[PDB]
Amino acid sequence: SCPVNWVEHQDSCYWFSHSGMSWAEAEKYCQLKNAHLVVINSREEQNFVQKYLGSAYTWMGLSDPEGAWKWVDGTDYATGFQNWKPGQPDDWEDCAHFHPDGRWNDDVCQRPYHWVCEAGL
Ligand SMILES: [Ca+2]
Repeated sequence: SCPVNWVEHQDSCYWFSHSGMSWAEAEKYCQLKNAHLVVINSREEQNFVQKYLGSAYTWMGLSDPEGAWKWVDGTDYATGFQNWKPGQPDDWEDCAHFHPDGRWNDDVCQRPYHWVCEAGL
């Protein structure tokens, strides 16, 4: 089972913020909750996470520190699930966020966007 205010799907617990923070501060917040910024491993996981998104741009655990996209937990990016908006990312420090429709885009990591934490059960 998951902590109160988190939602369960398969082997993960998810928490959706109601306020915004820079990408790195969001990652620190999730780490302190024994979690990480969400890593989208599959279409099924994408579909679950996206229905809880609000209208705010929302960080995921994907960033481009040295001209290579990397998931925060070391999940392989190039062979992994991707759900970019068409033509995106077009400017690749850069961090990935969800649009309200669940598709991904990039912006600078300082923006105070909402975020999602993901933890084990
Ligand atoms: Ca995941």
